[PDB]
Amino acid sequence: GPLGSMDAESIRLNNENLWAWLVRLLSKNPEWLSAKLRSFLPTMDLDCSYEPSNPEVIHRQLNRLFAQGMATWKSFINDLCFELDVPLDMEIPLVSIWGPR
Repeated sequence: GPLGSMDAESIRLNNENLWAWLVRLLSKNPEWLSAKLRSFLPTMDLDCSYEPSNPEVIHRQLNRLFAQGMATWKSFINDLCFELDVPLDMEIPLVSIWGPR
């Protein structure tokens, strides 16, 4: 819907549950991730995979996005929800994932 502000993130704030969900679902889509990461990270060192789809390995990839932009994260999650078909709730709850704790 039309949002006057983008502060829905602070409202829908959740992270542990969302991260676990994100980690597992994205682990089922390393293919999507790498592809999208190339758009975000211009120097996408996605070839670096010491470990497979491990939680921290996933974290590593998402870390990179936080380095691009906090706004870039908000943008990424928009596509994440869109391209992965699954309706999580809204992208912005997930965008707020790096907020409190």
